Amino acid sequence: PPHLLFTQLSSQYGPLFGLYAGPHLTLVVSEIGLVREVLLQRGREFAGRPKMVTTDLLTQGGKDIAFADYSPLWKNHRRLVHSSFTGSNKLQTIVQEAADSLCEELQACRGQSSDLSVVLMRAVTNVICRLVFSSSSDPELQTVIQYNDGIVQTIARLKRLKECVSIRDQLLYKKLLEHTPGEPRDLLDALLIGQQRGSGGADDITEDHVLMTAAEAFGAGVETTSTTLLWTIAFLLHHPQLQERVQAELDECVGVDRPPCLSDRPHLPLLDAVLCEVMRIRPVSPILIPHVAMQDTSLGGHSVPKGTRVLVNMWAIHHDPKHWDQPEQFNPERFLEPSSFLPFGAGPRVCVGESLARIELFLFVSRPLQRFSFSCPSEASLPDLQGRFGVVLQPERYTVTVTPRH
Ligand code: HEM
Ligand SMILES: C[C@]12CC[C@H](O)CC1=CC[C@@H]1[C@@H]2CC[C@]2(C)C(c3cccnc3)=CC[C@@H]12
Ligand SMILES: [Hg+2]
Ligand SMILES: [Hg+2]
Ligand SMILES: [Hg+2]
Repeated sequence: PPHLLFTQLSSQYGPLFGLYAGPHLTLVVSEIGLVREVLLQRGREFAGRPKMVTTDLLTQGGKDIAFADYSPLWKNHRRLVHSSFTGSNKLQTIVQEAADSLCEELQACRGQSSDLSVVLMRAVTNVICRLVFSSSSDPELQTVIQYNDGIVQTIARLKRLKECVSIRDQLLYKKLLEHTPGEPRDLLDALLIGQQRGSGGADDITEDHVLMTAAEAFGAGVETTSTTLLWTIAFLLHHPQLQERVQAELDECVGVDRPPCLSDRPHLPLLDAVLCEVMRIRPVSPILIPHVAMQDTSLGGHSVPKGTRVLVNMWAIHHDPKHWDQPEQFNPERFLEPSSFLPFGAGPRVCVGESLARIELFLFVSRPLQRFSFSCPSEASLPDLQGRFGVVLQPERYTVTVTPRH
């Protein structure tokens, strides 16, 4: 796989490669210094994204955030979303009530070598359809899960894809249509408020961008977080001792009861370190979304023509033995104290869900670990740590035994 291939080649040929496709050049960047040039130092010049056709379909031809070109239209559009992610004092609430749902379904499978994934998909999807449309067991969804899995699978291996996006677009359009500038209840509310306001176009966002942003916040919110929960628990199975310590940390500073609040984070540094280790050892995107050069620029000491694509090899920088000790190995300790670590990227294209992901990961990893304990079953393996990329780096299915405290 690309991220392993260019990681291996970096030791002996440079940390910087070039590939040619048509008449457009692609640089691969696999050294911390050079990625900070791309993402920080000269962040703005590399802030373009490419116009593929699969992404077009996904986002109605660059009407989202992640696959849209940097532009005044994009900067105001991002501002709106950012504001918005920020209150959400909210959740907490939203998260904790889904964590209770999740957590109360897990005990219903006590001593069951369940296969936790359907359960986590439903949990995170609740948090998200909720935080975006205030939507809610059930369901139409299968439908959501059904259309999400259809899109992911189509891309994993169209034709089949359009129809799947079309399902999502109509469904979302209905909730967009149905959707108080004082006290917003939804991320979609916030987006319509800001769209309302702007006299733009030309530069203010059409509402389509709302539909697309709402559609993207799903994809991103569910697929990144699901995976990070699946990875987290996978690792805590190969390392039971560490599972105990985090539980011991949780015991000592939160009760055996108090739903861990967001105000407990400074007091729970080993847990935060575990989330940061999970982020490090399995990048959700071992290669970022291509950054495109918005003008003639440079990198290393070399001119980079405008239109050049730049793949950031985040696996390489997070596994670089020059900046990490035994990066293959799993130590949240390596973060125990208070160069190369950018789990959400950096600069103008940094993750927009970073605030949310930190908060959302904390609140129901603390809680599953507060009420439950996760073990490799007797007649199963340990989970396979290699994992598979598309559309994020996720682990293969694994089976896990849950048992509560008492
Ligand atoms: C859970 C762990 C997550 C990690 C580690 C992560 C990491 C990243 C990274 C590395 C980037 C790209 C940086 C770049 O291209 O320059 C990114 C982009 C993005 N992430 Fe995340 N992300 C996570 C979760 C989420 C969530 C939950 C959302 C929900 C909305 C989200 C939305 C986005 C979006 C919209 C972008 C595109 C940013 C842009 O083009 O400016 N991410 N993320
Ligand atoms: C393809 C998918 C997931 C499947 C959806 O059906 C369509 C979709 C829309 C936006 C994509 C998302 C997966 C993760 C993506 C690719 C990304 C992301 C990836 C990792 C971390 N943060 C953000 C932001 C846009 C996100
Ligand atoms: Hg489908
Ligand atoms: Hg505490
Ligand atoms: Hg096992």
